[PDB]
Amino acid sequence: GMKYKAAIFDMDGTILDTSADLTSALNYAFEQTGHRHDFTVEDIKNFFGSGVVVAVTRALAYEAGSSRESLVAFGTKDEQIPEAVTQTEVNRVLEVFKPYYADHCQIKTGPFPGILDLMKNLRQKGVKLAVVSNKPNEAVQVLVEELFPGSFDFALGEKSGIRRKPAPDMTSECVKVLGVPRDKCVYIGDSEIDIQTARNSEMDEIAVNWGFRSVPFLQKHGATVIVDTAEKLEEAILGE
Ligand SMILES: [Cl-]
Ligand code: NA
Repeated sequence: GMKYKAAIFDMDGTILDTSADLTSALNYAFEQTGHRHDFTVEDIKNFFGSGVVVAVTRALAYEAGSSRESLVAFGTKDEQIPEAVTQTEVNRVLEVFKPYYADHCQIKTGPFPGILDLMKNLRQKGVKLAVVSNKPNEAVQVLVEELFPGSFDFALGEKSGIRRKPAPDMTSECVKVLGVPRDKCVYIGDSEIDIQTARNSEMDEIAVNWGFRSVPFLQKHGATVIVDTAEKLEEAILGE
């Protein structure tokens, strides 16, 4: 048999090392709109995961003095968004950030060590491969085409009018195309949103430690299999 006939990957922090380009683009957008613009890569790892609206909302709150802890619940029913932060301002920053990022998403960005080999090896073992990401779709499509041509059976990022992860909708779009039962799918990602997306899609999940959340964070948030190399991730997907 096969443990999993389909492996569905998040992009940021999982298959692509994106934090530098995200940082540069966020700081550009902030500067262009009159805000502080000295965010670090570590800041960006706390902002992204839940889509660009939540990411900019988090970044604006952080500029306003919010703790890193407080940012986690942004995008959830328990969010405590400071009165300093408005969606109107979020949208004004995004107007610069989205196109800038799209045009600058492949400067420092590449695959993590081992990932190209992983994809080759999994396809050789007959596993279907997909990307489902909260990165805007336009940037997802460019990156897959340039860095992973012919690798994926399906690739989708966030689009207006379709719910972001951890709603099941985007992964259900993937499941439909791949034609694999959910019990033969595994979702692979670096955050709590990936943990939730898997559960909401009635499939198993593997967490990676080379992305935007720490191991103690992932454990706190319900990760059960956590791997720290691409080889170990291959073994997890194959059940070896
Ligand atoms: Cl995101
Ligand atoms: Na991610």
